[PDB]
Amino acid sequence: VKIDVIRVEIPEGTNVIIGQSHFIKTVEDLYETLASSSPHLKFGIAFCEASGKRLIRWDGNDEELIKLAQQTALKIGAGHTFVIYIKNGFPINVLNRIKNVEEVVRIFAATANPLQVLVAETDQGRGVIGVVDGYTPLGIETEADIKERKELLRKFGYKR
Amino acid sequence: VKIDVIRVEIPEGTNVIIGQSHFIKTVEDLYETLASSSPHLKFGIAFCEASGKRLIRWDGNDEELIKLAQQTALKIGAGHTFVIYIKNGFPINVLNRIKNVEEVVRIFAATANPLQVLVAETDQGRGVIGVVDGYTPLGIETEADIKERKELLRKFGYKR
Amino acid sequence: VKIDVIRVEIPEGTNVIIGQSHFIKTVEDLYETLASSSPHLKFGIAFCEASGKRLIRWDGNDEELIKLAQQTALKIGAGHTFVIYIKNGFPINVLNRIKNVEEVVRIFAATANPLQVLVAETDQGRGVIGVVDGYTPLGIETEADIKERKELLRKFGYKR
Repeated sequence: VKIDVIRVEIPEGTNVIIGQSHFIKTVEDLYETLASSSPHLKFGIAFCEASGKRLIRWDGNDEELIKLAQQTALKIGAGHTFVIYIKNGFPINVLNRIKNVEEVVRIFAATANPLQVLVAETDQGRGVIGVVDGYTPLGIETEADIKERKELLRKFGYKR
Repeated sequence: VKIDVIRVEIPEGTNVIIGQSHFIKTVEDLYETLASSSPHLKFGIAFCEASGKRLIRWDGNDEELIKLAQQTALKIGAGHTFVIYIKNGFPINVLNRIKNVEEVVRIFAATANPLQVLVAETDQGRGVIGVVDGYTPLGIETEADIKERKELLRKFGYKR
Repeated sequence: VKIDVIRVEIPEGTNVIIGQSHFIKTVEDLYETLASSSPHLKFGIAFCEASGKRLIRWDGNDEELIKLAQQTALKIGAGHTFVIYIKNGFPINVLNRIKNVEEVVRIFAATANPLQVLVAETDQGRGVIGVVDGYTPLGIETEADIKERKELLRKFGYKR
Protein backbone atom coordinates (compact mmCIF):
# COMPACT_ATOMS: atom_id res chain seq x y z
CA VAL A 1 0.00 0.00 0.00
CA LYS A 2 1.13 3.55 -0.73
CA ILE A 3 1.82 5.95 2.14
CA ASP A 4 1.56 9.72 1.67
CA VAL A 5 2.88 12.43 3.98
CA ILE A 6 0.48 15.38 4.10
CA ARG A 7 1.63 18.80 5.32
CA VAL A 8 -1.09 20.55 7.33
CA GLU A 9 -1.19 24.34 7.14
CA ILE A 10 -1.39 25.94 10.58
CA PRO A 11 -1.52 29.77 10.42
CA GLU A 12 -0.08 31.63 13.41
CA GLY A 13 -2.61 32.04 16.20
CA THR A 14 -4.53 28.91 15.26
CA ASN A 15 -4.63 25.33 16.49
CA VAL A 16 -5.83 22.36 14.50
CA ILE A 17 -7.65 19.28 15.77
CA ILE A 18 -8.00 16.31 13.44
CA GLY A 19 -9.92 13.12 14.09
CA GLN A 20 -12.22 10.39 12.83
CA SER A 21 -16.00 10.17 13.12
CA HIS A 22 -19.06 8.79 11.37
CA PHE A 23 -22.58 9.91 10.40
CA ILE A 24 -23.31 13.32 8.88
CA LYS A 25 -24.69 14.49 12.25
CA THR A 26 -20.99 14.93 13.10
CA VAL A 27 -21.01 18.49 11.73
CA GLU A 28 -23.95 19.95 13.68
CA ASP A 29 -22.80 18.19 16.85
CA LEU A 30 -19.28 19.59 16.56
CA TYR A 31 -20.66 23.03 15.69
CA GLU A 32 -22.93 22.94 18.74
CA THR A 33 -20.42 21.74 21.34
CA LEU A 34 -17.88 24.33 20.17
CA ALA A 35 -20.42 27.16 20.10
CA SER A 36 -21.56 26.40 23.65
CA SER A 37 -18.00 26.04 24.96
CA SER A 38 -17.33 29.78 24.96
CA PRO A 39 -18.93 32.88 23.42
CA HIS A 40 -15.63 34.11 21.98
CA LEU A 41 -14.15 30.93 20.52
CA LYS A 42 -13.63 31.13 16.75
CA PHE A 43 -13.80 27.86 14.84
CA GLY A 44 -14.13 26.10 11.50
CA ILE A 45 -15.26 22.51 10.95
CA ALA A 46 -14.94 20.08 8.02
CA PHE A 47 -16.10 16.44 7.84
CA CYS A 48 -15.48 13.95 5.03
CA GLU A 49 -18.74 12.24 4.12
CA ALA A 50 -17.55 8.73 3.19
CA SER A 51 -20.45 7.61 1.00
CA GLY A 52 -23.21 8.99 -1.21
CA LYS A 53 -22.15 12.35 -2.62
CA ARG A 54 -18.94 12.08 -0.59
CA LEU A 55 -18.95 15.83 0.12
CA ILE A 56 -16.79 17.80 2.53
CA ARG A 57 -19.44 18.85 5.07
CA TRP A 58 -18.74 22.03 7.03
CA ASP A 59 -19.89 24.69 9.47
CA GLY A 60 -18.47 27.08 12.05
CA ASN A 61 -18.52 30.76 12.97
CA ASP A 62 -15.36 31.90 11.18
CA GLU A 63 -15.09 31.54 7.39
CA GLU A 64 -11.28 31.78 7.34
CA LEU A 65 -11.06 28.83 9.74
CA ILE A 66 -13.76 26.98 7.80
CA LYS A 67 -11.84 27.28 4.55
CA LEU A 68 -8.65 26.08 6.26
CA ALA A 69 -10.61 23.09 7.57
CA GLN A 70 -11.98 22.29 4.11
CA GLN A 71 -8.51 22.52 2.57
CA THR A 72 -6.84 20.25 5.11
CA ALA A 73 -9.71 17.75 4.92
CA LEU A 74 -9.25 17.60 1.13
CA LYS A 75 -5.48 17.20 1.32
CA ILE A 76 -5.88 14.28 3.73
CA GLY A 77 -8.78 12.98 1.66
CA ALA A 78 -9.63 10.09 3.98
CA GLY A 79 -13.28 9.15 4.40
CA HIS A 80 -14.89 10.05 7.74
CA THR A 81 -12.00 12.29 8.78
CA PHE A 82 -12.92 15.56 10.48
CA VAL A 83 -10.84 18.72 10.84
CA ILE A 84 -11.25 21.67 13.16
CA TYR A 85 -9.38 24.97 13.27
CA ILE A 86 -9.83 27.27 16.25
CA LYS A 87 -8.71 30.77 17.18
CA ASN A 88 -9.03 32.90 20.33
CA GLY A 89 -9.02 29.72 22.39
CA PHE A 90 -6.91 26.58 22.86
CA PRO A 91 -7.40 22.82 22.31
CA ILE A 92 -7.57 22.11 26.05
CA ASN A 93 -10.66 24.34 26.14
CA VAL A 94 -12.63 21.94 23.94
CA LEU A 95 -10.71 18.65 23.54
CA ASN A 96 -12.90 16.76 26.04
CA ARG A 97 -16.10 18.10 24.48
CA ILE A 98 -14.89 16.77 21.14
CA LYS A 99 -13.97 13.36 22.56
CA ASN A 100 -17.51 13.23 23.95
CA VAL A 101 -19.40 13.83 20.70
CA GLU A 102 -21.34 10.59 20.09
CA GLU A 103 -20.22 10.41 16.43
CA VAL A 104 -16.52 10.85 17.21
CA VAL A 105 -14.45 7.67 17.07
CA ARG A 106 -11.03 9.11 17.91
CA ILE A 107 -8.76 12.14 17.66
CA PHE A 108 -5.51 12.00 15.66
CA ALA A 109 -4.01 15.34 16.70
CA ALA A 110 -4.50 18.63 18.54
CA THR A 111 -1.61 21.03 17.97
CA ALA A 112 -0.12 24.26 16.63
CA ASN A 113 3.31 22.72 15.93
CA PRO A 114 4.34 21.77 12.37
CA LEU A 115 2.12 18.82 11.50
CA GLN A 116 2.22 16.00 8.94
CA VAL A 117 -0.59 13.48 8.50
CA LEU A 118 0.30 9.96 7.35
CA VAL A 119 -2.25 8.62 4.88
CA ALA A 120 -2.42 5.09 3.49
CA GLU A 121 -4.04 4.61 0.09
CA THR A 122 -5.64 1.37 -1.09
CA ASP A 123 -7.82 0.30 -4.00
CA GLN A 124 -10.85 1.53 -2.05
CA GLY A 125 -9.69 4.88 -0.71
CA ARG A 126 -7.52 6.64 1.85
CA GLY A 127 -7.08 6.14 5.60
CA VAL A 128 -5.10 7.97 8.29
CA ILE A 129 -2.43 5.81 9.94
CA GLY A 130 -0.91 8.51 12.12
CA VAL A 131 0.68 11.94 12.38
CA VAL A 132 4.06 13.56 12.96
CA ASP A 133 3.47 16.23 15.60
CA GLY A 134 6.43 18.52 16.10
CA TYR A 135 9.99 17.21 16.40
CA THR A 136 11.84 14.34 18.05
CA PRO A 137 13.20 14.57 21.64
CA LEU A 138 16.75 15.89 22.16
CA GLY A 139 17.20 15.28 25.86
CA ILE A 140 15.81 14.90 29.37
CA GLU A 141 14.78 18.02 31.30
CA THR A 142 16.74 19.03 34.39
CA GLU A 143 15.57 20.35 37.76
CA ALA A 144 16.14 23.83 36.37
CA ASP A 145 13.95 22.97 33.39
CA ILE A 146 11.29 21.66 35.78
CA LYS A 147 11.33 24.87 37.84
CA GLU A 148 10.90 26.78 34.59
CA ARG A 149 7.95 24.80 33.25
CA LYS A 150 6.23 25.10 36.62
CA GLU A 151 6.65 28.89 36.70
CA LEU A 152 5.34 28.99 33.14
CA LEU A 153 1.98 27.43 34.03
CA ARG A 154 1.65 29.69 37.07
CA LYS A 155 2.49 32.75 34.98
CA PHE A 156 -0.16 31.79 32.41
CA GLY A 157 -2.59 31.33 35.29
CA TYR A 158 -3.32 27.65 34.69
CA LYS A 159 -1.93 26.44 38.03
CA ARG A 160 -1.24 28.04 41.41
CA VAL B 1 7.25 -4.40 8.13
CA LYS B 2 4.51 -5.88 5.95
CA ILE B 3 1.09 -4.25 5.65
CA ASP B 4 -2.12 -6.20 5.01
CA VAL B 5 -5.45 -4.77 3.88
CA ILE B 6 -8.33 -6.57 5.59
CA ARG B 7 -11.85 -6.45 4.14
CA VAL B 8 -14.47 -6.20 6.89
CA GLU B 9 -17.85 -7.74 6.08
CA ILE B 10 -20.76 -5.50 7.08
CA PRO B 11 -24.11 -7.11 6.17
CA GLU B 12 -27.01 -4.78 5.36
CA GLY B 13 -28.68 -3.54 8.52
CA THR B 14 -25.62 -3.86 10.74
CA ASN B 15 -22.88 -1.56 11.97
CA VAL B 16 -19.43 -2.60 13.11
CA ILE B 17 -17.27 -0.99 15.80
CA ILE B 18 -13.60 -1.95 16.02
CA GLY B 19 -11.12 -0.88 18.67
CA GLN B 20 -8.34 -1.84 21.04
CA SER B 21 -8.56 -2.91 24.67
CA HIS B 22 -6.75 -4.96 27.32
CA PHE B 23 -7.53 -7.48 30.08
CA ILE B 24 -9.98 -10.36 29.74
CA LYS B 25 -12.66 -8.34 31.59
CA THR B 26 -13.13 -6.45 28.31
CA VAL B 27 -15.72 -8.99 27.13
CA GLU B 28 -18.07 -8.89 30.13
CA ASP B 29 -17.74 -5.11 30.40
CA LEU B 30 -18.63 -4.59 26.75
CA TYR B 31 -21.49 -7.09 27.02
CA GLU B 32 -22.83 -5.34 30.12
CA THR B 33 -22.76 -1.78 28.80
CA LEU B 34 -24.41 -2.81 25.52
CA ALA B 35 -27.08 -4.89 27.30
CA SER B 36 -28.06 -1.97 29.54
CA SER B 37 -27.98 0.59 26.72
CA SER B 38 -31.35 -0.65 25.46
CA PRO B 39 -33.63 -3.70 25.81
CA HIS B 40 -33.83 -4.14 22.02
CA LEU B 41 -30.22 -3.70 20.83
CA LYS B 42 -28.82 -6.86 19.23
CA PHE B 43 -25.07 -7.29 19.42
CA GLY B 44 -22.08 -9.60 19.09
CA ILE B 45 -18.66 -9.09 20.69
CA ALA B 46 -15.22 -10.53 19.95
CA PHE B 47 -11.94 -9.82 21.78
CA CYS B 48 -8.43 -10.97 20.88
CA GLU B 49 -6.76 -12.28 24.04
CA ALA B 50 -3.07 -11.61 23.30
CA SER B 51 -1.40 -13.96 25.78
CA GLY B 52 -1.96 -17.34 27.40
CA LYS B 53 -4.33 -19.34 25.21
CA ARG B 54 -4.64 -16.41 22.79
CA LEU B 55 -8.32 -17.20 22.21
CA ILE B 56 -10.96 -15.02 20.57
CA ARG B 57 -13.20 -14.29 23.56
CA TRP B 58 -16.84 -13.55 22.81
CA ASP B 59 -20.38 -12.87 23.98
CA GLY B 60 -23.55 -11.14 22.81
CA ASN B 61 -27.28 -11.76 22.40
CA ASP B 62 -27.34 -12.57 18.68
CA GLU B 63 -25.69 -15.69 17.27
CA GLU B 64 -25.17 -14.25 13.79
CA LEU B 65 -23.63 -11.01 15.08
CA ILE B 66 -21.31 -13.01 17.33
CA LYS B 67 -20.08 -15.02 14.32
CA LEU B 68 -19.43 -11.85 12.34
CA ALA B 69 -17.41 -10.42 15.24
CA GLN B 70 -15.42 -13.66 15.54
CA GLN B 71 -14.63 -13.76 11.82
CA THR B 72 -13.59 -10.12 11.59
CA ALA B 73 -11.46 -10.46 14.74
CA LEU B 74 -9.68 -13.46 13.23
CA LYS B 75 -9.09 -11.69 9.91
CA ILE B 76 -7.53 -8.68 11.61
CA GLY B 77 -5.65 -11.11 13.86
CA ALA B 78 -4.10 -8.39 16.02
CA GLY B 79 -3.69 -8.91 19.76
CA HIS B 80 -6.08 -6.98 22.02
CA THR B 81 -8.37 -5.95 19.16
CA PHE B 82 -12.10 -5.98 19.91
CA VAL B 83 -14.91 -6.10 17.37
CA ILE B 84 -18.58 -5.28 17.92
CA TYR B 85 -21.46 -5.84 15.50
CA ILE B 86 -24.84 -4.29 16.25
CA LYS B 87 -28.28 -4.27 14.71
CA ASN B 88 -31.62 -2.69 15.58
CA GLY B 89 -29.59 0.22 16.91
CA PHE B 90 -26.80 2.56 15.79
CA PRO B 91 -23.20 3.39 16.78
CA ILE B 92 -24.16 6.80 18.21
CA ASN B 93 -26.40 4.89 20.62
CA VAL B 94 -23.43 3.19 22.28
CA LEU B 95 -20.17 4.76 21.13
CA ASN B 96 -19.80 6.89 24.26
CA ARG B 97 -20.52 3.90 26.54
CA ILE B 98 -17.76 1.98 24.78
CA LYS B 99 -15.24 4.84 25.10
CA ASN B 100 -15.96 4.82 28.84
CA VAL B 101 -15.27 1.11 29.36
CA GLU B 102 -12.23 1.08 31.66
CA GLU B 103 -10.41 -1.56 29.57
CA VAL B 104 -10.92 0.21 26.22
CA VAL B 105 -7.77 1.97 24.98
CA ARG B 106 -9.19 3.44 21.78
CA ILE B 107 -11.59 2.87 18.90
CA PHE B 108 -10.50 2.47 15.26
CA ALA B 109 -13.85 2.72 13.50
CA ALA B 110 -17.65 2.84 13.82
CA THR B 111 -19.37 2.51 10.45
CA ALA B 112 -21.68 0.73 8.00
CA ASN B 113 -19.68 1.88 4.97
CA PRO B 114 -17.40 -0.45 3.11
CA LEU B 115 -14.46 -0.87 5.50
CA GLN B 116 -10.83 -1.97 5.30
CA VAL B 117 -8.59 -2.47 8.33
CA LEU B 118 -4.87 -1.83 7.78
CA VAL B 119 -2.75 -4.33 9.70
CA ALA B 120 1.02 -4.17 10.15
CA GLU B 121 2.80 -7.45 10.77
CA THR B 122 6.14 -7.92 12.54
CA ASP B 123 8.28 -10.70 13.98
CA GLN B 124 6.09 -10.59 17.11
CA GLY B 125 2.65 -10.35 15.54
CA ARG B 126 0.03 -8.01 14.11
CA GLY B 127 -1.05 -4.47 14.95
CA VAL B 128 -3.78 -2.19 13.59
CA ILE B 129 -2.37 0.97 12.02
CA GLY B 130 -5.62 2.40 10.68
CA VAL B 131 -8.69 1.86 8.53
CA VAL B 132 -10.11 2.95 5.18
CA ASP B 133 -13.64 4.01 6.08
CA GLY B 134 -15.68 4.66 2.97
CA TYR B 135 -14.43 6.72 0.06
CA THR B 136 -12.41 9.87 -0.62
CA PRO B 137 -14.09 13.32 -0.79
CA LEU B 138 -15.42 14.48 -4.16
CA GLY B 139 -15.99 18.14 -3.32
CA ILE B 140 -17.27 20.77 -0.89
CA GLU B 141 -20.96 21.03 0.01
CA THR B 142 -22.86 24.18 -0.95
CA GLU B 143 -25.44 26.22 0.96
CA ALA B 144 -28.08 24.19 -0.87
CA ASP B 145 -26.45 20.96 0.35
CA ILE B 146 -26.33 22.35 3.89
CA LYS B 147 -30.06 23.07 3.83
CA GLU B 148 -30.73 19.49 2.78
CA ARG B 149 -28.62 17.73 5.42
CA LYS B 150 -30.29 19.88 8.07
CA GLU B 151 -33.72 18.79 6.84
CA LEU B 152 -32.44 15.22 6.79
CA LEU B 153 -31.64 15.11 10.51
CA ARG B 154 -34.95 16.76 11.37
CA LYS B 155 -36.90 14.34 9.19
CA PHE B 156 -35.34 11.44 11.06
CA GLY B 157 -35.98 13.12 14.40
CA TYR B 158 -32.38 13.59 15.55
CA LYS B 159 -32.69 17.39 15.60
CA ARG B 160 -35.54 19.91 15.69
CA VAL C 1 8.32 6.08 4.63
CA LYS C 2 10.44 3.95 6.96
CA ILE C 3 8.73 2.09 9.80
CA ASP C 4 10.68 1.27 12.96
CA VAL C 5 9.65 -1.52 15.34
CA ILE C 6 10.37 -0.28 18.87
CA ARG C 7 10.48 -2.86 21.67
CA VAL C 8 9.09 -1.50 24.94
CA GLU C 9 10.59 -2.83 28.18
CA ILE C 10 8.01 -3.80 30.78
CA PRO C 11 9.41 -4.86 34.17
CA GLU C 12 7.53 -7.57 36.08
CA GLY C 13 4.66 -6.23 38.15
CA THR C 14 4.31 -3.11 36.02
CA ASN C 15 2.09 -1.92 33.20
CA VAL C 16 2.91 0.63 30.53
CA ILE C 17 0.49 3.16 29.05
CA ILE C 18 1.52 5.05 25.92
CA GLY C 19 -0.39 7.83 24.23
CA GLN C 20 -0.33 11.20 22.49
CA SER C 21 -0.93 14.58 24.10
CA HIS C 22 -0.10 18.26 23.61
CA PHE C 23 1.03 21.27 25.69
CA ILE C 24 3.57 21.02 28.57
CA LYS C 25 0.71 21.05 31.12
CA THR C 26 0.42 17.38 30.12
CA VAL C 27 3.00 16.40 32.75
CA GLU C 28 1.42 18.23 35.68
CA ASP C 29 -2.08 16.99 34.77
CA LEU C 30 -1.03 13.35 34.36
CA TYR C 31 0.88 13.47 37.66
CA GLU C 32 -2.11 14.92 39.49
CA THR C 33 -4.76 12.52 38.23
CA LEU C 34 -2.50 9.55 39.00
CA ALA C 35 -1.63 10.90 42.45
CA SER C 36 -5.29 11.40 43.38
CA SER C 37 -6.36 8.03 41.96
CA SER C 38 -4.95 6.01 44.85
CA PRO C 39 -2.58 6.64 47.79
CA HIS C 40 -0.51 3.54 47.01
CA LEU C 41 -0.21 3.69 43.23
CA LYS C 42 3.42 4.08 42.14
CA PHE C 43 4.12 5.75 38.81
CA GLY C 44 6.52 7.41 36.41
CA ILE C 45 5.61 9.82 33.60
CA ALA C 46 7.47 11.01 30.49
CA PHE C 47 6.26 13.46 27.82
CA CYS C 48 7.98 14.35 24.55
CA GLU C 49 7.96 18.13 24.23
CA ALA C 50 7.86 18.54 20.44
CA SER C 51 9.12 22.11 20.13
CA GLY C 52 11.41 24.63 21.78
CA LYS C 53 14.04 22.70 23.73
CA ARG C 54 12.39 19.40 22.70
CA LEU C 55 12.97 17.89 26.14
CA ILE C 56 11.52 14.77 27.71
CA ARG C 57 9.35 16.25 30.46
CA TRP C 58 8.83 14.03 33.49
CA ASP C 59 7.47 13.54 36.99
CA GLY C 60 6.17 10.74 39.19
CA ASN C 61 6.62 9.20 42.63
CA ASP C 62 8.98 6.31 41.77
CA GLU C 63 12.48 7.02 40.44
CA GLU C 64 12.71 3.58 38.80
CA LEU C 65 9.44 4.00 36.92
CA ILE C 66 10.39 7.55 35.99
CA LYS C 67 13.65 6.41 34.39
CA LEU C 68 11.86 3.65 32.49
CA ALA C 69 9.37 6.21 31.22
CA GLN C 70 12.15 8.52 30.04
CA GLN C 71 14.01 5.69 28.30
CA THR C 72 10.92 4.37 26.51
CA ALA C 73 9.89 7.88 25.44
CA LEU C 74 13.35 8.40 23.96
CA LYS C 75 13.29 5.04 22.16
CA ILE C 76 9.94 5.80 20.51
CA GLY C 77 11.14 9.34 19.85
CA ALA C 78 7.86 10.68 18.46
CA GLY C 79 6.97 14.26 19.31
CA HIS C 80 4.10 14.69 21.78
CA THR C 81 4.13 11.04 22.84
CA PHE C 82 3.65 10.35 26.55
CA VAL C 83 4.68 7.20 28.41
CA ILE C 84 3.46 6.03 31.81
CA TYR C 85 4.59 3.11 33.97
CA ILE C 86 2.54 2.06 36.98
CA LYS C 87 3.20 -0.36 39.82
CA ASN C 88 1.03 -1.53 42.73
CA GLY C 89 -2.01 -0.82 40.59
CA PHE C 90 -3.58 -1.73 37.23
CA PRO C 91 -4.44 0.19 34.01
CA ILE C 92 -8.19 -0.22 34.56
CA ASN C 93 -7.66 1.74 37.79
CA VAL C 94 -6.57 4.84 35.84
CA LEU C 95 -7.29 4.46 32.13
CA ASN C 96 -10.48 6.55 32.23
CA ARG C 97 -8.71 9.31 34.19
CA ILE C 98 -5.99 9.46 31.52
CA LYS C 99 -8.52 9.59 28.67
CA ASN C 100 -10.20 12.49 30.47
CA VAL C 101 -7.06 14.64 30.80
CA GLU C 102 -7.75 17.70 28.61
CA GLU C 103 -4.31 17.57 26.98
CA VAL C 104 -4.55 13.87 26.04
CA VAL C 105 -5.40 13.29 22.38
CA ARG C 106 -5.46 9.49 22.37
CA ILE C 107 -3.97 6.38 23.93
CA PHE C 108 -1.95 3.86 21.89
CA ALA C 109 -1.73 1.06 24.43
CA ALA C 110 -2.24 -0.05 28.03
CA THR C 111 -0.69 -3.46 28.67
CA ALA C 112 1.83 -5.75 30.37
CA ASN C 113 2.20 -8.06 27.35
CA PRO C 114 5.25 -7.93 25.05
CA LEU C 115 4.82 -4.59 23.28
CA GLN C 116 6.15 -3.07 20.08
CA VAL C 117 5.46 0.51 19.02
CA LEU C 118 5.43 1.08 15.26
CA VAL C 119 7.06 4.39 14.35
CA ALA C 120 6.91 6.14 10.98
CA GLU C 121 9.92 8.23 9.89
CA THR C 122 9.52 11.44 7.81
CA ASP C 123 11.79 14.39 7.05
CA GLN C 124 10.19 16.24 9.97
CA GLY C 125 10.52 13.59 12.66
CA ARG C 126 8.76 10.51 14.01
CA GLY C 127 5.14 9.48 14.50
CA VAL C 128 3.39 6.47 16.04
CA ILE C 129 1.24 4.53 13.57
CA GLY C 130 0.25 1.70 15.88
CA VAL C 131 1.42 -1.04 18.22
CA VAL C 132 1.70 -4.82 18.37
CA ASP C 133 0.26 -5.77 21.74
CA GLY C 134 0.88 -9.42 22.49
CA TYR C 135 0.40 -12.22 19.99
CA THR C 136 -2.04 -13.16 17.23
CA PRO C 137 -5.15 -15.27 18.08
CA LEU C 138 -4.94 -19.07 18.02
CA GLY C 139 -8.65 -19.88 17.95
CA ILE C 140 -12.16 -19.22 19.26
CA GLU C 141 -13.06 -19.94 22.89
CA THR C 142 -15.62 -22.63 23.71
CA GLU C 143 -18.57 -22.64 26.11
CA ALA C 144 -16.30 -24.34 28.64
CA ASP C 145 -13.69 -21.59 28.17
CA ILE C 146 -16.38 -18.97 28.75
CA LYS C 147 -17.32 -20.54 32.08
CA GLU C 148 -13.66 -20.48 33.08
CA ARG C 149 -13.03 -16.81 32.29
CA LYS C 150 -16.27 -15.91 34.11
CA GLU C 151 -15.06 -17.81 37.17
CA LEU C 152 -11.66 -16.16 36.88
CA LEU C 153 -13.16 -12.67 37.32
CA ARG C 154 -15.12 -13.83 40.37
CA LYS C 155 -11.93 -15.24 41.89
CA PHE C 156 -10.15 -11.92 41.34
CA GLY C 157 -13.16 -10.19 42.86
CA TYR C 158 -13.91 -7.89 39.93
CA LYS C 159 -17.34 -9.45 39.36
CA ARG C 160 -19.86 -11.40 41.44
